[PDB]
Amino acid sequence: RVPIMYPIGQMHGTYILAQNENGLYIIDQHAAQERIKYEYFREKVGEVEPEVQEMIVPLTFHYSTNEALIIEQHKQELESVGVFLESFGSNSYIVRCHPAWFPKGEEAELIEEIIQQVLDSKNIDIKKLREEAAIMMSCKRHLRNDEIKALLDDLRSTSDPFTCPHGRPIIIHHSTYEMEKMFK
Amino acid sequence: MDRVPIMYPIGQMHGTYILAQNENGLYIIDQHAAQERIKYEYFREKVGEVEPEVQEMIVPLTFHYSTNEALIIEQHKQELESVGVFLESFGSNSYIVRCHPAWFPKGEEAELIEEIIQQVLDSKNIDIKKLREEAAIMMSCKRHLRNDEIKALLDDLRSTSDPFTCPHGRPIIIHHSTYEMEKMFK
Ligand SMILES: [Zn+2]
Ligand SMILES: [Zn+2]
Ligand SMILES: [Zn+2]
Ligand SMILES: [Zn+2]
Repeated sequence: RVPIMYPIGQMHGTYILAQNENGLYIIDQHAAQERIKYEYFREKVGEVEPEVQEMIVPLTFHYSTNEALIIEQHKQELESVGVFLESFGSNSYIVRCHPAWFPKGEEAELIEEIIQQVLDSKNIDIKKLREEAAIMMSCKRHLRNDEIKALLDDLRSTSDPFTCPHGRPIIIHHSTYEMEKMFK
Repeated sequence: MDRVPIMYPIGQMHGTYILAQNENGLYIIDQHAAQERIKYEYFREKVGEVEPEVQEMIVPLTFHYSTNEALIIEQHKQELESVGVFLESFGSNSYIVRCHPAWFPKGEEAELIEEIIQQVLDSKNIDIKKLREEAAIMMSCKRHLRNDEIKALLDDLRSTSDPFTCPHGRPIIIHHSTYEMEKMFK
């Protein structure tokens, strides 16, 4: 957590500069937006029955006898993250629909990316898959002052305003104390 | 040394720090330390000048001393001369100050003149070079800035001999290069 951050400005269209009583905050815009998107998708994937949307271009996949074994093992886990596989023929599946909240235009690559995660873990439970899926979903010109403000406000009210879902810094903070030291 | 490239303002915080940037990255600036450096070189130039525009005072200043101080003060009457302190002796060990350089920090013209004098009285035996410096420093130390003010400050800091360090040895500028920032955010 962190108190209200007041915008100073932005630079190179990459970083936001802000301040409050605790000192100075340098904020990576992109990282901040991953974190904010994550808090959203992590909730969405936790829903038992999400609004569903029928695709326009349905997808097909095909797997080795072994990959299909793993996929049948993880039916419930895959469906719980929004991947609705229907097997037609041998080791082949169609995807006919998905949650309405999947990131538009990247459903195809998301579904295949999630399915690939399961094939790699070989044995994975729902909680871990939900985390992984939401991380994947989260990473699917200069900002206006109103845009900087919404961003600082949204970031502040997430679970971890300091670190992106991939574990990288969102915020470099120079405290009042640290700046006093820096300069004396 | 390498001359810092032009800096562009982002903003300020707490009436204490200036935020700036250019292609090279981010600059965090102690605005007071910056103002010191600027003013220091300005006054260090003036006090090194040969003939300054002098300004008479409405009410001259009076200074009384002992047989020691009046002794020292009368020895350095060319060193306090160039430093801007003009002591006219009328009685025994007694001086009046009619005038002083027009570029003397207003309001505290007297406060300063005494400090320059004090410095002399303290070091006891002190040469031109040291006094000259000490005087410049005293004049430079003698609210939230807008981006226009911030800009003017950045340009002036650039033109100095040492934009990174104040006359007291403390850092003026903390620089994060674009590469170093990318490293910090991995
Ligand atoms: Zn990303
Ligand atoms: Zn990330
Ligand atoms: Zn000062
Ligand atoms: Zn200083």
